[PDB]
Amino acid sequence: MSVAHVALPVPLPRTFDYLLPEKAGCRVRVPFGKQERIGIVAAVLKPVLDDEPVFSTTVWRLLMWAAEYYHHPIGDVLFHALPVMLRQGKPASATRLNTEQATAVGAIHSAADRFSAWLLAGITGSGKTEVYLSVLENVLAQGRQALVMVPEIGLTPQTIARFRQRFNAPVEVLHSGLNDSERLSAWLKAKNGEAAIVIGTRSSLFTPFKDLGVIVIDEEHDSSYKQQEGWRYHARDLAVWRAHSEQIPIILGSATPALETLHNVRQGKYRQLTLSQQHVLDLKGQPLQAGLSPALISRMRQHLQADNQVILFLNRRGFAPALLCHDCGWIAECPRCDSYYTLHQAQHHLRCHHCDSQRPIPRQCPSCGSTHLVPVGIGTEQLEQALAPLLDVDGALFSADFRSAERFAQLYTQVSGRKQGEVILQTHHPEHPLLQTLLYKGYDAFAEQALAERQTMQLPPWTSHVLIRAEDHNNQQAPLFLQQLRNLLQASPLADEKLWVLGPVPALARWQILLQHPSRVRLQHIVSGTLALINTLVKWVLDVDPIEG
Ligand SMILES: [Zn+2]
Ligand SMILES: [Zn+2]
Repeated sequence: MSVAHVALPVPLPRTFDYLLPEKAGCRVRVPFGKQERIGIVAAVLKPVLDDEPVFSTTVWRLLMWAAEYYHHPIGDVLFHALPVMLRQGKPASATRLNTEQATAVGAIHSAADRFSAWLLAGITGSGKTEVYLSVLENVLAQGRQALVMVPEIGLTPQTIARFRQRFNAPVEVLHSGLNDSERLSAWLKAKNGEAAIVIGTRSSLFTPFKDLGVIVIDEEHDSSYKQQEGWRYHARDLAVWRAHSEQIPIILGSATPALETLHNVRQGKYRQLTLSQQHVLDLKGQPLQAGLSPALISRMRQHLQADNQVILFLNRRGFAPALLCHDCGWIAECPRCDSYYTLHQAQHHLRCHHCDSQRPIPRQCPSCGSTHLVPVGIGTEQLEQALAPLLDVDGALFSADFRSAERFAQLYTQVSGRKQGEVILQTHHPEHPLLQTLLYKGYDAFAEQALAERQTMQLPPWTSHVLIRAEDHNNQQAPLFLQQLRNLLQASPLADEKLWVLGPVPALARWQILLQHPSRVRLQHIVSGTLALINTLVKWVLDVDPIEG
């Protein structure tokens, strides 16, 4: 007896069986209903494209783990990983260094014959790039390949040509401007060991290699590494996973490492290799124009009449604001959980998101009585409408998103080194502890303090998180769905009173629930069991280790 468990590109978390008349990871053409479909054999009844498995051993292992960790259909996951042409069932064929810099290269090179996750931490253009290129030389010397990941926007032809000139070997670049013939042919070149280096973005993570020797991720902290639609994987984590299974080094490069990364360094997980005028304006009691203080505008014009350009920064868009007093600096805090109230002016109430408390919007401040209470964290209201006739550190410090401070610290540290340049911050709380750490001690000091505060609040990366989203035209009832799913999560063996669930709370826009637990592995099992059984079902998607925004 022999029968093949085949995975199909469908949103259902299961394998379909078929018969074998006279291996796993090969593509097959199978009947599916009355039509025909391409599938991939997950393991070995109507009967049934490849000679050899289309995924390498370690890439196959990686995808199998990832599907189960992100709780996404094995079918999608596998077909998402393939070149478009292979999805459709077509054939698999196509007719200088200083002291610090040197030390880094050496350190990595001395452990290059096994797994080792290095954080290359250095201020902007201290030449982290130079380390990448030298480490790659040593790996390419040995005749092993390399994967270089950049953010989506980081594949500039300047960067590309600088690589191409450095290496007398073939470099294969997966930019978004390639067609399907080209993408496939490049995928083959990597698989066959013709391509010494592969440079791409997030999806370049799944490209196969004859002998992969090292992985480089530049701008490790960047958002583009987290896929926001469909299969919500994080390319950085999976790269580190892939490096672990293949037993090769990985280099994570950032001038402003994510706190996740720094935590991993403080613990044994990663090892750090390191490389070596502002005005703070108090908005309190000021007359503002378009949220701008006189002192800023005074400084703006003196830069505009000198014929220079002026950049203003705001807090993305659609994010729900907080409420504070423009005169006295009181902020709307939830009295039960010490957390900032999110303002819902459109529904005429104040709402907590860490717990779920309602409260009316007061038209006067309860701490000093001022009528001047303002919303903070708005720049989608066309600042140009107020600027043509003629920021928001608060938005980052008093957000309902617990990550906002970290995002700001990264921005500020980036733009602090981008003549004599002038940086101006506007805030209602110039003397905020965390802000002060950032401004006077630097990013890593901010991070160390921010990270200890995350432990206090039991937030990531001290805990793991899992979001579950629901969208229903009804606006109501869909939250009942999540309430059903909430209770189904309660009793599942593994509550340990540590599992902490936020009951259905409206998104920062759409409903969702949040799951929290110190153990990553325990929270994966809890989701695995409670998801196994479900019935009704209303949109609904599953986001492990979410970036929220
Ligand atoms: Zn609360
Ligand atoms: Zn007040």
